[PDB]
Amino acid sequence: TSLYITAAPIGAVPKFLDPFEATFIPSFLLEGFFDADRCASIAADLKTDGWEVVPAGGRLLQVGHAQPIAAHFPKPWLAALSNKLARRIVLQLTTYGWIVSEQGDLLWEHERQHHYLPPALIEAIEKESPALLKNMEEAGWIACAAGYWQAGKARSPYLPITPEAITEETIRSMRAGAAVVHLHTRDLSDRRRIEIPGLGVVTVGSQRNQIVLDDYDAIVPMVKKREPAAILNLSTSVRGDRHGARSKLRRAHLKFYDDVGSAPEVASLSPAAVVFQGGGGYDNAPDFLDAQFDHFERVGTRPEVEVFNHAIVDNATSLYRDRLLRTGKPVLFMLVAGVDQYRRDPITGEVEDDSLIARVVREEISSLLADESADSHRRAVELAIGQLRPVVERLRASFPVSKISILLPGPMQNLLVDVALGLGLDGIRVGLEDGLTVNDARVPGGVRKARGTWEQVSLVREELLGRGATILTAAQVRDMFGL
Ligand SMILES: CC(C)(COP(=O)(O)OP(=O)(O)OC[C@H]1O[C@@H](n2cnc3c(N)ncnc32)[C@H](O)[C@@H]1OP(=O)(O)O)[C@@H](O)C(=O)NCCC(=O)NCCS[C@](C)(O)CC(=O)O
Ligand SMILES: O=C([O-])C(=O)[O-]
Ligand SMILES: [Co+2]
Repeated sequence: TSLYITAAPIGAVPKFLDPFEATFIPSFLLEGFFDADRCASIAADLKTDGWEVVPAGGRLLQVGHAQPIAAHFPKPWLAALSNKLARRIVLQLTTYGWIVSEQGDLLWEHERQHHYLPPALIEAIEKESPALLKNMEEAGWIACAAGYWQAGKARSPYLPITPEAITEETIRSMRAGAAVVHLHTRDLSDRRRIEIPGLGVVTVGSQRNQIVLDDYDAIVPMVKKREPAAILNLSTSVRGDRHGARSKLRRAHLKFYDDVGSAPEVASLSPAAVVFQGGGGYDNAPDFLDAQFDHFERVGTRPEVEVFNHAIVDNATSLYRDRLLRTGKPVLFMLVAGVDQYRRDPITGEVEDDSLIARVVREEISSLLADESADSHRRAVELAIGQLRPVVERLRASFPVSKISILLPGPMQNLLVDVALGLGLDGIRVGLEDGLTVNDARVPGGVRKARGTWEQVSLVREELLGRGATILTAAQVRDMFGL
């Protein structure tokens, strides 16, 4: 039993959160120091960036954020709470860059901070433990009036979005055990600093998923200089930018890199429209795909078939089969399990479920994971394997020389190892692209923000080794895939 781990550090969806910026803007400073039109302008800019309106009742911990006009949260405090509340608090504070100590306490290890918790969280605390709320207030958590909150929804203070940060995370993820690194770039050109009197500076920006050629011209040679073994897997997705679905840009990063003596080893390829139930998908038309295949074959790049849906299973195993065989064996597949998908009827325009794990069953799996019992967990595993099994069998039957991996969205990654071994898969993918958390038994609630994709790689490797599995390295993977 040999598996290879894929690291996916960036992706399309999550965003970077600067743990040192303000996370609360009181309405009084905003309305107080701007004309109604520029006040409405900033407020609109903040909402776009994910800031949300909150009433009075929040608590703010501010230290050293002086704009004139305890960094501890101990385990016994979290232990006073239900597991759900403790988890909300731990996730919120680790999103803000607090860490879990070896004793299971939360700790902020810097001298300045501006960290806010919403009225709904505080009300929940007041109801479970008035003594805790008093303890927080004694530690310097102060009552707030209405204003604006940066939740950090799908955010992480460890998300790499620049060539330097991405190179570094790629290197750490490889040294932690990953053989393949799947990459995205982000467009950071719309970043503005908004200055608010009494508060300081808040930076806004979309961090939009986008193929950025200059970023790759930097990242690709930078990675290969330090870790020439790296098997780079470049995203060709235009999620977010659905107008670019036919564009040459979706293969322009897949070139021979002079500094490196090679084209990227791997690139994603989805042989059908990808229509997220959550919204924001992108087309992959037959004429576009023909051009992608011609190009991969020319520059020596192996497609990774992204199995988002049944349309793709069907297309890959019939029409595109010979093209996939031509681009090199083994043929590579990634099961995008747990992400709900539509298929659209082109004649009527109606959509129907086309997910690998049927939405109803995925919904059932998600509720089982929230019972958080071993019994429920077994059930969840059963259900996932049951949905995915025929897909895996179909792929195996059509491509006897193939490697299949699996990913799962954050709150489902507890299933990864069991499902992958249960299905006989060849590899597992983890990373901030898919999930932002790790389990940590030391802390109440047992869940916190991952310190990076490297950490998730390290945990999955560890769990795999204790199942007796063997982990392949990048050199082994490269040799055994002929890439
Ligand atoms: C967006 C992202 C990556 C966020 O991940 P996250 O870990 O935050 O999970 P999420 O479900 O969004 O969390 C929502 C709320 O639940 C809480 N929470 C998270 N984990 C929890 C846990 N273990 N226990 C209890 N609670 C947990 C969070 O705190 C959060 O709280 P709120 O409800 O108050 O906000 C994730 O959501 C996502 O979208 N994953 C899917 C990624 C994906 O689509 N990957 C496919 C890529 S395909 C490919 C290969 O890249 C193709 C190509 O590139 O061309
Ligand atoms: O990576 C993804 O989920 C995408 O952009 O298709
Ligand atoms: Co991706």
